[PDB]
Amino acid sequence: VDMSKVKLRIENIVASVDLFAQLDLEKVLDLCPNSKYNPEEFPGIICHLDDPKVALLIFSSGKLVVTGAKSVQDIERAVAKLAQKLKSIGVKFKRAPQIDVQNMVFSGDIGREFNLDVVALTLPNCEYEPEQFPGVIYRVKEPKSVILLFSSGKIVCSGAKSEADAWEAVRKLLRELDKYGLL
Amino acid sequence: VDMSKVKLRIENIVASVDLFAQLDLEKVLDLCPNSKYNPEEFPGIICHLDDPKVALLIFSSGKLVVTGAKSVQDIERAVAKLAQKLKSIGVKFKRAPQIDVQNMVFSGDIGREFNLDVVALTLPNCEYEPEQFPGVIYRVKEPKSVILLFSSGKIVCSGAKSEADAWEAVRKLLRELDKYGLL
Repeated sequence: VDMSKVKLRIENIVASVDLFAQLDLEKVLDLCPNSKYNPEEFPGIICHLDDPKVALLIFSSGKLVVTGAKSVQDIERAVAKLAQKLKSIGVKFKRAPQIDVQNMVFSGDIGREFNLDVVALTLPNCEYEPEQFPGVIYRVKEPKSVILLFSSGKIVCSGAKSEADAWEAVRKLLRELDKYGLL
Repeated sequence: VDMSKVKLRIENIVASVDLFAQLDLEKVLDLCPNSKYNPEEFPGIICHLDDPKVALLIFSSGKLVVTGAKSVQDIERAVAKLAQKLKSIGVKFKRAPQIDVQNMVFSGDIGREFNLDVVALTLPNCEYEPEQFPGVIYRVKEPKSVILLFSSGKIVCSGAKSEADAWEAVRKLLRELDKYGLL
């Protein structure tokens, strides 16, 4: 495999956060501009931070989800800025926030165009039903991740909680494509 | 609303073709510049034409699948190219080849980054399972198409069989995003 043209760029990081502090979403709403709380729509509230541009799915449990983050820094700055705002309304947290990367999505380009039908016909563990979903879905077992391969050669890797794992996932795909004379 | 920043480019056109003449794939194989033929796994010959660079999945029924085409011209030429090759091996064709565009995949960009978690919580009907598949799936009923939206704003429209329908699909996606204040 010629990794030289393979690019992978973090597109998004979603982190599961635990503030360890039950929250009164009705109050939390105050901290979130234009945020609305409709429990019959979504049990939490979508808190939009402008800096970093992130949206937090804040739950009453104090557990939240940092979404729309481009970096681990966004997540950190977000959880912090949030907890700041929370104390600014009287929240005292039982513990330190348990921040965990839930998922990372990397968009990429493996370097070359592919005939998805051929890849799908050739490649053993891949899914391909273009009408229903564009691209060839390649699910990696280790690490658990999924690569969406497009005929353009652009790929989108998700499921991985680290860039290294994403890269390995991409490496495994290329390896598999290679193994099946698809590169 | 604003289609000025929406870029859509054909990525693939797949056509179903019925040469209406039974093909002896054993003989057909020599017609292919390159072919993958493993009858045991896949019944059709994976016929790689250099020009157009397209792969025809040639079945003995005379039905083909033109894959990896980026234009209707490619499709047309590949089918005529195969047809002529088949003629050169005594394949006579009673009927006119029936070529039907089965799918077009357009890659694109709607010119706005998105928070798919929010989009997904917000859009009335889209699919979003990032650990299972990257991007948000937005299915259009009319025209029946599927747009996969990425946080980058990059989209991949599939299912349409017309570029106009793809654009209209993308338009519907946008009109929807707009309706939900996601634009």
